Amino acid sequence: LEPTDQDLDVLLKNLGNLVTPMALRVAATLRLVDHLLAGADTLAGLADRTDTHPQALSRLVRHLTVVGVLEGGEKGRPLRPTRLGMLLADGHPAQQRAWLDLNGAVSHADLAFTGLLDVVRTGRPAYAGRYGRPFWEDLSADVALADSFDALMSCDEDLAYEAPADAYDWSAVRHVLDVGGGNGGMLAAIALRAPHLRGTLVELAGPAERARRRFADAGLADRVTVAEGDFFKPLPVTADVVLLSFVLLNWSDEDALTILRGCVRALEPGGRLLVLDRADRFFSTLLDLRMLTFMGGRVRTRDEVVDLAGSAGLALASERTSGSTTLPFDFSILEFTAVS
Ligand SMILES: Nc1ncnc2c1ncn2[C@@H]1O[C@H](C[C@@H](N)CC[C@H](N)C(=O)O)[C@@H](O)[C@H]1O
Repeated sequence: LEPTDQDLDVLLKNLGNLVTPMALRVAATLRLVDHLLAGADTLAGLADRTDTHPQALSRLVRHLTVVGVLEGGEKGRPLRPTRLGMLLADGHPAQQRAWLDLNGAVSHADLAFTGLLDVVRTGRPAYAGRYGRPFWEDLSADVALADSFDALMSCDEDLAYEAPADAYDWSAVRHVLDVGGGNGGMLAAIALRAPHLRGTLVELAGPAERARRRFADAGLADRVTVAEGDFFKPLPVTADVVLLSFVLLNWSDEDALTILRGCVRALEPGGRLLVLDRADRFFSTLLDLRMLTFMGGRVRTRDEVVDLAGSAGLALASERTSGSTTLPFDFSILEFTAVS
C-alpha cells in the first residue's frame, strides 16, 4: 500500500478541498448562474448585478471555471454555465442553488463544520459555538432560516403525513400531546381523521405561530390548541397519546432521554407514546455528520430507540414501518406504554 500520484490529486482536488465547496456556495448565494442566463456575460457586468468586488469576483470565477462550473471569458468569449453549472440555476428541480445558499439554514449550518474537531472531542454540536444559539432556537428567532430549512424537507409537502396517519387507529384517542410538533402536519392529519380528538402542540415561538395558522386553515382551531414551551421543561398538559414526530433524531442519546422522561411524565396511565421517525453509503453518513454537527442528533435504528425508551420507563407495545410515495424514506411508528 503506497499512495499513488492519482491518490494525491484526489485528496487535494476533492476529499480535503475546502476552498471549492465554499466557492460553490458563494456562487449560488450571489445567483451567479441565473445572472449569466439573463444576459449578463461581461465580468464587470456580473460584478455590478452582484455588488461584488470586480477583481475578487474575477478570481472566484477563474477557480469556478477550472472546476467545471463555468466556462468562457477567455481574456474574449462570453461567460456562461457548464452543463454541470446549470444545477445552480434557481429553477432546476434538484434545488442545489438553494441547498448551497448561505442565506439558507443548511449552508449557514454547514459553516459550523469548522468546529468539527470539538464535535468529535465532546460529541456536542458546533452550531451554538458559531452563531450564539442552538440550531432550533436560532431558526425559531429567524423566519428566513426556518422557511428555507423547511423548503428543502419532504415532510413540508402537502400530503407528507397521510401514510403514517393511516398507519394508526385514532378512533378511540381523546387527546394528543404533540411534543415539538413543528408546524402541525401530523396533528392536522390526525384531527382530520378523528373529528372528536383534542390536540395540544408544544413548540418554540417560531413554529408555534405557524402551527396556529395551519390549524385555523384546516378548521381545527376549536379543538387543537398551540402552546409555546421548552420540552426539556415539564410539559403543559397530560394526554392518552403523546407524539414525538421527527424529534428524537435531532438529539444525542442523553438529550433524547430527558425529552422522553418529560413525555412519560405527561403520559396519562393506560396511554401510548408514539415515536414517528426514521452513492448509497455516502449520503447517509453525510446526513449523519450534519445531524451531529448542527444539533447533536443521529438516526437511530429500531432497537436503539427501544432501549432509550425502556431506559425511561417504557416498554415496546408494537411497531410498524412502511413506504410512502411522497416520502423519500421509510417512516417508523414505535408504540410504547409505561412499564410501571
Ligand atoms: N428546546 C426545545 N423545546 C421545544 N421544542 C424544540 C426545542 N428544540 C427544538 N424544538 C422543536 O422541535 C422540532 C423538531 C423538527 N424536526 C420538527 C418535528 C415535527 N414534529 C415534525 O413533524 O416534523 C422543531 O420544529 C423545533 O421547533
